[PDB]
Amino acid sequence: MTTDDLAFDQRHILHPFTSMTSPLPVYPVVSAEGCELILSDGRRLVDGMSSWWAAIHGYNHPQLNAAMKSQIDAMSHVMFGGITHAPAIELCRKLVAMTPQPLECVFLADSGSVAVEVAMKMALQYWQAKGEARQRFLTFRNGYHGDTFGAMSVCDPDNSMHSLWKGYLPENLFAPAPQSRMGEWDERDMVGFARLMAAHRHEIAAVIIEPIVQGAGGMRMYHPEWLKRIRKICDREGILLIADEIATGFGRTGKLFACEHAEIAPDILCLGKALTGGTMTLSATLTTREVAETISNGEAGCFMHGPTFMGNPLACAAANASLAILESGDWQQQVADIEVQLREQLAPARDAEMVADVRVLGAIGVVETTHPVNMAALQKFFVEQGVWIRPFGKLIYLMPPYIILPQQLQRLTAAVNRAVQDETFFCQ
Amino acid sequence: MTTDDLAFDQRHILHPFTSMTSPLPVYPVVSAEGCELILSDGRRLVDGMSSWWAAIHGYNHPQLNAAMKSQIDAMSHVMFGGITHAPAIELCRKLVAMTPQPLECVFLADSGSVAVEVAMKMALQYWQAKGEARQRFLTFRNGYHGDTFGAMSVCDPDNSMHSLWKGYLPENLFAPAPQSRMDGEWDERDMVGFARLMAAHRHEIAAVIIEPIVQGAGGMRMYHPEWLKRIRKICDREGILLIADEIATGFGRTGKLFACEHAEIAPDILCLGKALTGGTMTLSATLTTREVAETISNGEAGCFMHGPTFMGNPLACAAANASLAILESGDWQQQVADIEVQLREQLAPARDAEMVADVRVLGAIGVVETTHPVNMAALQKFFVEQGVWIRPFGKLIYLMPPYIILPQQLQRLTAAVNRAVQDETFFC
Ligand code: NA
Ligand code: NA
Repeated sequence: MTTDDLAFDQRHILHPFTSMTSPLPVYPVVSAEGCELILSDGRRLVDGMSSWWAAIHGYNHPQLNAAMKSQIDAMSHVMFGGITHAPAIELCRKLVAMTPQPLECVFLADSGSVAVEVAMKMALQYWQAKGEARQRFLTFRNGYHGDTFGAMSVCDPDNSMHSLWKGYLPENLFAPAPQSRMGEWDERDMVGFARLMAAHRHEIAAVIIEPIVQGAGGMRMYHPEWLKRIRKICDREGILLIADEIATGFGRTGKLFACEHAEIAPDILCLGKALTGGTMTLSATLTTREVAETISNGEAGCFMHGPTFMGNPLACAAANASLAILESGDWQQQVADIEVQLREQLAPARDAEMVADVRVLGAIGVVETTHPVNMAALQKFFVEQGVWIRPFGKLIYLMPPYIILPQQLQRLTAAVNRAVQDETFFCQ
Repeated sequence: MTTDDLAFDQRHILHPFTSMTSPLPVYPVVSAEGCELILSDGRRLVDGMSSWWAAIHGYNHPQLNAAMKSQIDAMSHVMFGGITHAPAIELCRKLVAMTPQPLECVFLADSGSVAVEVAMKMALQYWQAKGEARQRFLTFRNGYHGDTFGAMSVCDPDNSMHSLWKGYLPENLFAPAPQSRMDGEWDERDMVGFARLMAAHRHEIAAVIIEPIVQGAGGMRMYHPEWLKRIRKICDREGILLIADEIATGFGRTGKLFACEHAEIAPDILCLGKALTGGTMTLSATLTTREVAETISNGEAGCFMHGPTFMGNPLACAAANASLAILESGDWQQQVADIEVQLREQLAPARDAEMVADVRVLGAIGVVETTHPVNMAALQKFFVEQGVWIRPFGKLIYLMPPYIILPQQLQRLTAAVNRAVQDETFFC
């Protein structure tokens, strides 16, 4: 990559949630291997982010690579309308088997946001078929479910800046963010959620939440008793429960799916990110026979959705290989050890002036700061320390690949602790 | 693939817009090469569909394969937050250069529907930044723009069954479907409906969104280019943004590189997908102007508020680059022109068949509209038996073959279509 390549990127290529008028520096990556990213200048960075949850097995994984190349040799893509193929069948077999018993019907899609849209549409079509006027969703404040319009309608109105779209987005119900920490249960935490359910139980199509960990909305970690109760309340009212595990799925919190922390099963489950081992985009929405059949027996005679690249053989083959790595069970002890090391190594941030809170769960470590980070200065600092850590707002957090070496994880935690010692890298 | 595999697929795997209770047969594909799909059982089928537009270069293309394998060796994926890479830069360079001059800022995404959502959000954020209360979209009937909530809100209300979501979807403006034909003559009576809507709703319209020249999923309609000229001028005069959805028409399918070229106009926002990667895997792009991109970044949010996890996916970008490189030869023009002449000549006899209502051809798109709905299971079996993969829908039996299709292969397709419509056997 030439300097001119970088200049073109700056003036012509949009990046996630960042200004085109006041763009901040981006770092050119040429390749990646193991748990490291390699910059154009040759510098190697220990990846602390897993490219946002997904790369649970790191980069250039020989098994993932071989499975992808082998599927390319057969066919990278063929349409799924009137056609099926081995990669999709193998993936759906695994997904059905590894999730709770009732979840046995799979709708594959391309991205997390679309998977949520699918889940929401399932809930709406389900009630339409039953002849019930139910079009509201009940969710938690500080939640995040994606950027398409349906998903946006259940995201935190504040974090997701709903004022920008006031009048376009449907108005859903937002219960207070769960207070009880992943800590002791306080029954008073339920008063808000209960109030909403009482006033709106008749019109709620589904409850949608991120189980245990609220990611993009604040990297919050709450008590599993919340899920147990929500499941009981939904059962009681006949309301569908949608669990968005696009971030928590596939071992990240210490259990295969975060719903396990409460031994609960949702009616609808959304999966993405780590599904393919972070090699390429793919998502899945699973639901029950009751939901799937009810929908097909309604007026449309089917579930009204079908993306062009649905069931993409290549992505399915990548996901199959990624799931096969997890089948060994090694991730269990890898995450447990990462959790101990995160707890042990981030503890000192509790003595730092710029820190508001420290919390760890599984292979997730979060240092919340008192002031917003200076994105440009702090990103450069991390790069200079030989690590790739991507902060945002008042959060400096780590979600490393499960295969990360202890000395690599240590470089990450040391960098985090050094960043929070004084006001140098803060505000802007 | 065993019969047990096929049973599992039927019981547990949803497919595009089809029942989970009364599913029709799906054919197992094991591989694909050139212009052929290879069924598990060994039968080879000439592909007439390009897996829904996308596979313009066919299957197992050497250049696409090589580019994909090479990228896997470097990195299949890395996050785009704070990072850039060669595949993304090379792809965006190509997209900026090949599209009209004003289109110089690129937002990469995962799927066509997401690209449309991005375009819609760009329009909404644009006006919000300018302090204008514009939230409505003006579109045309028989339009199709994707399956997510925003996209659905601009799809034809009859075809997409908007009654399922009445009360959830925002209510947009729908001008009559364009009547003047691409083969035929311009009738100024065509404009009254659109003019009436614009005059009455000008001040609240954020953007006009249309599929240029060909309305795909909404009826495989082919309308006169004067429409686009007129719309562009009206938008220019009223200060309204024009979104061209070229997710199906892009990259040469209608005889020109982009269908907008037929009217020699450029939109403010351009959506691309399907054939972008040569139909190897999912990827999309939304291009806009500097005026739009900068205005949004100068507003409240300080940026365009979108950023999918797999944004800029290196692997998909490498595939798209290889696909565009093939198109750079200019060869597609002659290929598409030849396909067009053969389609016109060989579908012509179908105009005399009792079961045919209309025959229309444009570029590498050949359509035979019938008087009655086709019998999906029976007609699909017929086509497979003739050694062709043609996927009909409703009253439409259409062809959109890979540009590399041989004349003999194309003849098998047209022969099969003509035979399918000579009597009512495969109808109702
Ligand atoms: Na299951
Ligand atoms: Na351009």
